[PDB]
Amino acid sequence: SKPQPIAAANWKCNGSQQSLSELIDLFNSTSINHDVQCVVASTFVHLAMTKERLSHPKFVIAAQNAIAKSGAFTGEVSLPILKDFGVNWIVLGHSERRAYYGETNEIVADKVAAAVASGFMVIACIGETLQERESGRTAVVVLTQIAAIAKKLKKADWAKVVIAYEPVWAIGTGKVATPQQAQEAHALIRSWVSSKIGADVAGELRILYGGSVNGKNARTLYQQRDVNGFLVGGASLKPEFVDIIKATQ
Amino acid sequence: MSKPQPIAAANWKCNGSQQSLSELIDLFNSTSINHDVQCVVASTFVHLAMTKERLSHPKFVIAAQNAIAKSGAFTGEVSLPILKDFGVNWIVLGHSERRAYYGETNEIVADKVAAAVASGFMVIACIGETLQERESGRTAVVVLTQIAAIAKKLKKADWAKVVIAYEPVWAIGTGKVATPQQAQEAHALIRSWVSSKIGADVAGELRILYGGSVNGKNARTLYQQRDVNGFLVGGASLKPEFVDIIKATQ
Repeated sequence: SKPQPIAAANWKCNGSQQSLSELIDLFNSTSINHDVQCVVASTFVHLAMTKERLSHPKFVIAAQNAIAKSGAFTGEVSLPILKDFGVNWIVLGHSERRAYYGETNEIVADKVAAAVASGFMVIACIGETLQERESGRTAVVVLTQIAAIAKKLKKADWAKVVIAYEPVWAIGTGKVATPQQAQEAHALIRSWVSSKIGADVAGELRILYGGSVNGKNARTLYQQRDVNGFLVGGASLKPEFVDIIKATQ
Repeated sequence: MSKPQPIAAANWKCNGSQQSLSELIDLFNSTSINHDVQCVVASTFVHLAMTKERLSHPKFVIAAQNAIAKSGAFTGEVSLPILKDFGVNWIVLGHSERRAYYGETNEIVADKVAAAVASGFMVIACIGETLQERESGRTAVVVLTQIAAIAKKLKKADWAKVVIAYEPVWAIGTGKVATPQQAQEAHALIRSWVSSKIGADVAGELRILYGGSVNGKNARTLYQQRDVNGFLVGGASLKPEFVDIIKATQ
């Protein structure tokens, strides 16, 4: 099966003009032989330079967050502005936003619906914490997270959605996630989609692993039947990202 | 003191199109500004590049509408270090919208301000009381408390990089109207507070901007007020009328 995989770089709140230009030079000189969607999500400030310097056709740029409408919201950026600016991809509901910025399942769901409605390709993040994992609550939590989003879309909307599974429980907790655990979580997600939305949708849906990925463990990870790529953190700001992209063949 | 250099700051908020902003910047570049005035344009993060490249009027500087103190694992946000790297030296912090919708408390605002000043930025720090606080005769306590929070984190010398913006939150979208007298009154209390706690030298040089509802028709009367040193403009800043606002600071 395997739908087209995605290798998304989440630069988070980082980068210098010098540092990012160098990485982008690296990326533009990289030979990519397979069918893969590479995505670079830089901070808002760097969207301009990225759009101008990244010429590799296998790459697309995306934003790391947004609000649904323009208006009196000092400091924020809305979908319309992004769209006007030529951005067609966006990452929403990232664990960091859910944890530090008050984004609940419902707000995340509203942002996604708005994004899809506006023509964006969306990378919607989901994942359970240590506590929820240890109490055997993974299925309940993740499925609830996904149901929220689903509640707002039409079957056809799924074509623009990408699900990113973040093992929040394994991030900064001292716990290590295994490729098997990742696969288990992805399968649970896909099964749900198949049963609640449709097998056609489920068969085409890309589900990315958003845990700790590096050049060393990426291939092992992509090998699993339900892993369709990665939403990478730290490694994405390094040349090693190329290795990660290569691991999706 | 005679009045310090005034500031006319445009807070574009979450708005703008490449086309619309381009026209506006064209307008601004073609405007003659005779007096000593610092003009500031705070666009969304996305539009900083284009603003920085097209705004050539020597009287204008660009600014960000918000930031976090450090870089790191904070998806969606922008840090001071990044803005600095990008050549942005001015920033608006603690806006009422951020305080109301995005969890910014006096202390969070204070930390941001301090980090900003330490990084070499000129900061426009926003303060202001709500309807409820106003009606209960609590204006002085509230605004004074907000400023003290900021003050607790700076040293005398740091004040040279701070600009206070007074937002009459109680008059914003509440159906109430602020008058030039109420504005002057709020600004005067702030100044006296600075004079007493920080120093008179600091107080005479400190710019205190008015951030309520300002337009081309009421700007002049507001600027006339002894303690008003300029404006932090909302909706009118996305319009040609912003030019009238700048001229009123003469």
